[PDB]
Amino acid sequence: IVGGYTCGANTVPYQVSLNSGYHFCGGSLINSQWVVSAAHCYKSGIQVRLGEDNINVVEGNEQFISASKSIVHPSYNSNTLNNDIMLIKLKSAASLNSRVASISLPTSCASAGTQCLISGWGNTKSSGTSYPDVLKCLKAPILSDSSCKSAYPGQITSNMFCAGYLEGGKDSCQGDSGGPVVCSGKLQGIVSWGSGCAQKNKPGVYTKVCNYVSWIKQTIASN
Ligand SMILES: N=C(N)c1ccc2nc(C(=O)c3nc4ccc(C(=N)N)cc4[nH]3)[nH]c2c1
Ligand SMILES: [Ca+2]
Ligand SMILES: [Co+2]
Repeated sequence: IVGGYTCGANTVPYQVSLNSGYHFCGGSLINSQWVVSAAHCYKSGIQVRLGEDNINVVEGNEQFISASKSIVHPSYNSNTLNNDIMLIKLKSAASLNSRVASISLPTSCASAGTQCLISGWGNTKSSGTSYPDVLKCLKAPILSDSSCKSAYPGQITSNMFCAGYLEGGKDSCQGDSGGPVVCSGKLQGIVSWGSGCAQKNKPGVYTKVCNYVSWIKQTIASN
C-alpha cells in the first residue's frame, strides 16, 4: 500500500495472507470455509494465514490452514484481467472470533464517491521497493467510470472499477493483489491491477465483486 498507514493488529479481522513459503497475495475470508482472492493470484500449494498482523512473527493469533481446492472464474482472461476472481476452500473451517472474522458480500454495487478501506502487506514505495511486515491500510474513494476509462483507454470492462487518487501518492500495489476493498461494510472490490503504484493519473483497478455474488453463492454451495 503506497501512502497508507499501519492498520493496527487485527483491526481488519477478515484479511487473509496467501502463503506458499512466503506471502504473495492477500484475500478476504467470506465464511469459515471460504476465501475470495484474485485469479491472477492463482498458484498450486496455497496456505491461508488468518489472524495475522506481522507476517514474519507468530504473535498468538494466527490460524494457518491449507486450501483443499481453488476455483478461478470460468471466464477469467489473464491477458486483460477481466473476471479477476478466485475462490479458495479451507481444508478445515476457521474458528471465527474477534481477530478472525468474515466480511459480507454486497447486495448492490457502490457508487462513485463512496469511501473504502483497502489493506495489505504489499509494496510501500512507488518508485522503489520496501515491503512492510505489518498490515497497511488506505482509505480511498471509488472514482467515476469516465475518469477510470480515460486513464486506461479500452481496458476497463463492466467488471472493473477504479478507486484511488488521481494526484497519485496513494494506492494499492504488488503484494496487495487479491486483497479487500470494503465500502459500507461489504466487500465491493478485489485488488487487481493498475499502472505502477500511486502514479499521477493512474489509479488502481479493482474487480467489481457485486457482479459476482450469484456465481460466488452458487459455487460455494455445491463445493
Ligand atoms: N508471481 C505471481 N504469482 C504474482 C501474483 C500477483 C501479481 N500482481 C502483480 C502485479 O503486476 C501487480 N499487482 C498490482 C496490484 C495493484 C497495483 C496498483 N497500482 N493499483 C499494481 C499491481 N501490479 N504481479 C504479480 C505476480
Ligand atoms: Ca504473525
Ligand atoms: Co498483483
